[PDB]
Amino acid sequence: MRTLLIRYILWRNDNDQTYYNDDFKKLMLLDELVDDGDVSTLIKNMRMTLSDGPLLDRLNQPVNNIEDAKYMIAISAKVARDIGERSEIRWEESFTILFRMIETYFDDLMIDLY
Amino acid sequence: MRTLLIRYILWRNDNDQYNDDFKKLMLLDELVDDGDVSTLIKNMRMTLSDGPLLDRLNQPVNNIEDAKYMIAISAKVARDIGERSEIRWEESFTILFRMIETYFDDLMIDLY
Repeated sequence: MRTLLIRYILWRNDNDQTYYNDDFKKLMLLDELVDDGDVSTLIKNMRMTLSDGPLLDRLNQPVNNIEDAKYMIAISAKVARDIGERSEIRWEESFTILFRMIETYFDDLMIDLY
Repeated sequence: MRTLLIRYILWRNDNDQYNDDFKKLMLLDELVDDGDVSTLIKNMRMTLSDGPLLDRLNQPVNNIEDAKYMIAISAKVARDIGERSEIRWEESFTILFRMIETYFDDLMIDLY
């Protein structure tokens, strides 16, 4: 699940068809869980501060259920999409936090998605 | 370069499936002796951890050739450890990129 998620988020950032996988379609359905106004706000702040800081702060918030985890995947995905490929983000730091929160739900997320 | 490298190492581990980019990166494999990888894999298995890999990656990088080796050692370990291996790859990337980040520009030039 770790690999698939790293791959999906990076793909959401550059949208390189060379690195596309069919398991991304199911993950993309989680986008409905995130309001675009929240993303707009988050992106604006990232740009305001010239950092991944605001993203990392959002990812550092508690995950108490699978729906919380699904949201975190989707917020990462939409931020990755909207921030642009030129964006010099140390993605591994975001993955560190994301997986620290969602890791436990991997098995159940695998079930819920496939 | 960060993205390409994350993609290459993960691909080396398990085959997602193809571009020219990975071909150039694969040429760096000659820099790493397979006996060193065999040893590293053996230790990882002995300890049931990425610990030995992380220890290798935490060693100093003083030139581009040092950086090229680190990419290749990561690649061959990724290959030889197997897909089933529950490795927190992001921790390896954290250390790898902490060492090699400065060389990204020159590595981009040297490879393409």
